[PDB]
Amino acid sequence: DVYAQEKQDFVQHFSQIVRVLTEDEMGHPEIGDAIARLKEVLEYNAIGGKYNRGLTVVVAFRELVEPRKQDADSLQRAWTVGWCVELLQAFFLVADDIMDSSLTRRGQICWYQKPGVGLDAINDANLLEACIYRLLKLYCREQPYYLNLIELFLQSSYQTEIGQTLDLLTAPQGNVDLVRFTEKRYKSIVKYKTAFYSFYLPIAAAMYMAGIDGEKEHANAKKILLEMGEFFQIQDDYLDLFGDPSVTGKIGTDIQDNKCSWLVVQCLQRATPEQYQILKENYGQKEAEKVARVKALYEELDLPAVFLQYEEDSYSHIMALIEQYAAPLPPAVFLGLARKIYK
Amino acid sequence: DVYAQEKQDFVQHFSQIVRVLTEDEMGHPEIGDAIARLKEVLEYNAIGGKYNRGLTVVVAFRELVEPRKQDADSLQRAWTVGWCVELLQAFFLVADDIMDSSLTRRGQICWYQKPGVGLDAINDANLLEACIYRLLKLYCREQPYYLNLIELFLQSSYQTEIGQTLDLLTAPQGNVDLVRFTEKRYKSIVKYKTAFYSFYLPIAAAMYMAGIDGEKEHANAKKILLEMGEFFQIQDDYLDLFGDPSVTGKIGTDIQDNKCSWLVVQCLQRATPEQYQILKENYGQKEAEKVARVKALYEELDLPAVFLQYEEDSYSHIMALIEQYAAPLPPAVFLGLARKIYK
Ligand SMILES: O=P(O)(O)C(O)(Cn1ccnc1)P(=O)(O)O
Ligand SMILES: O=P(O)(O)C(O)(Cn1ccnc1)P(=O)(O)O
Ligand SMILES: [Zn+2]
Ligand SMILES: [Zn+2]
Ligand SMILES: [Zn+2]
Ligand SMILES: [Zn+2]
Ligand SMILES: [Zn+2]
Ligand SMILES: [Zn+2]
Repeated sequence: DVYAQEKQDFVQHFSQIVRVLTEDEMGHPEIGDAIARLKEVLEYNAIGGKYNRGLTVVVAFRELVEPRKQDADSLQRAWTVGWCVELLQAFFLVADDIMDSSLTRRGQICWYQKPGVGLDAINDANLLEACIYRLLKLYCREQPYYLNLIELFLQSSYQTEIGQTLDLLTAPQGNVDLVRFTEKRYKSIVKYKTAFYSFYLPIAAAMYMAGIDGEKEHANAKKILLEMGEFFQIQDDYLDLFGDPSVTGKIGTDIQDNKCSWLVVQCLQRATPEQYQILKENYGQKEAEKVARVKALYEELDLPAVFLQYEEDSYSHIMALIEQYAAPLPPAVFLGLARKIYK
Repeated sequence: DVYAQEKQDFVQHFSQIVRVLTEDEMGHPEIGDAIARLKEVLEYNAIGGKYNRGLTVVVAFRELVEPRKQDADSLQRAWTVGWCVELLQAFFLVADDIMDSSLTRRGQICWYQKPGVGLDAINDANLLEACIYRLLKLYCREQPYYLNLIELFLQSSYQTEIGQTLDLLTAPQGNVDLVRFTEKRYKSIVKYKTAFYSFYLPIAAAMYMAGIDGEKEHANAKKILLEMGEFFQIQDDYLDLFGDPSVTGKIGTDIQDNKCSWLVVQCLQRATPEQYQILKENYGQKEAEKVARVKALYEELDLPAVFLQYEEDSYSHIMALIEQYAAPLPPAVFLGLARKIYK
């Protein structure tokens, strides 16, 4: 709702983002071809998603900053920082798709799978990251929260990369051991690989723009946001297998990639010794028939019902956390976010 | 000389860099496996080179900062920033080796070619980059030049990535057109992909630590340093084919990769129509025999003599630039650097 009434404004300002990231180098004709490539990278990879993470920055900003302080300049900066969060995302996702050997994202073929792109997409990804800091300097350098934002974005990237490292270490290709796939290990992975950048980052950014820089306030917001992020990633794992491809926009690879998925973790907690063997002999392999066998095992253990039940309980737990930790922040800030990810 | 008498101190402090990048997360046991991987990545990729770029930060710092200001804390920060420059390098080189499909670097197999690593090396690279900003905050946050350094390192990364984009765009695999390989195009590529981070970055960092933040001083230093960087990359292209592998530490790939090399550019300027055809039909292809044919064409046009002559003239041109632009900085600063890269 508040998102949907912020969305189209947010999307419309992507053109100025691309304009300014392209004309920032007008005085340097010799890099024209690189700048054109950057434009193409932006348009293929930063556009086409739902922009929920970036919109969260905008929504939270309007709810945290007093209206008489929300001038045209301040709003412009708010949706610039929103787009920076979308760029960070794009940076990680382009690399993630290479490393997960994925095929599609946002209903199109992954950038690196495009003929002519391939592993050059690695440098494309790094450029998207650099754009974040080009925008922060262009729009926010003179602001009191400038350094806070730079550090928030750098820290969030480090955390996410630690998370990705845990994700990849725990999922060695060609090497199946289910013993690694524990609940404790799972929660650590998704905290770092998803929860920080998808949920803490956007709200924290808006907070700093609102002059809310207190360690206590950020720790309290973080209590709620990291838990939401844990649920969001469990939902991402569920949908990787049971989601509707025309809705998700991407083909799942967790089983083939031998991932420490929430699904496989719950399977391990429930499987008989016989079922364990079936999982062991079919998981982490590229063969369609072996993947289908894993999915059948999941459905036979009613993991879809287990997920639906977990989602209800997670929702309740998170609402409890909001009651406890939202103050002094407007509860609407966390509620709007909760509404976006729960049904 | 001044490098060699700074070197072993510099190298010895890598252990503290690795210590502090590993114990910075003592309070977070759950990421132990990621931190161990980071250590392994650091030790395989930041160690084993000559450290000239990092040593330049240290050397320049000692020459720019008054001795009575060079306390134990300030020196420690100087070789921390030196190591940050080495980490930036490692970040770019790990990715560069994937994208150039290289085999060896620093006398060992490329990180990504190691069994068990592969394209996970992409995330490894990003972690090395993040380490830069972790160190800057840990050691320099309270310093007046803190933000100047953060921005210098981010800007240098952006420039280098623009350069890499130009390098890759100009070298489409399977698509040979020699018409793209001009002198004008070449100079632009190496300015951005090498000159900024290898020569401006280190000196600029030391300058900012010395409180030298003037736009005029940096532009003058940059006049000298970008020209040195252009020569250094031409030398890198020369050695890719005519260098001694046990000295260079890496196998060349420029011809196979269809690169806009200084060699191919000079060849194009000199080749008869018949030789042009020979180049056209053998360049940018993986076949050893076709590569050998290109090398023979280069030697037949005495490109090695052309390089040796160019190196002498470049040296003289750069010394002229130092006479003109070094002041108010100690000329030794640029001379020591020139001495390292010329013979
Ligand atoms: O399941 P992943 O963690 O790989 C994913 O959720 C991406 N991601 C990467 C880091 N955090 C999330 P995606 O399913 O979009 O490919
Ligand atoms: O020749 P490249 O530019 O690929 C190289 O010099 C690396 N590099 C990358 C950007 N600047 C320099 P290397 O020969 O070390 O592989
Ligand atoms: Zn993925
Ligand atoms: Zn992934
Ligand atoms: Zn997923
Ligand atoms: Zn290379
Ligand atoms: Zn290269
Ligand atoms: Zn080279």
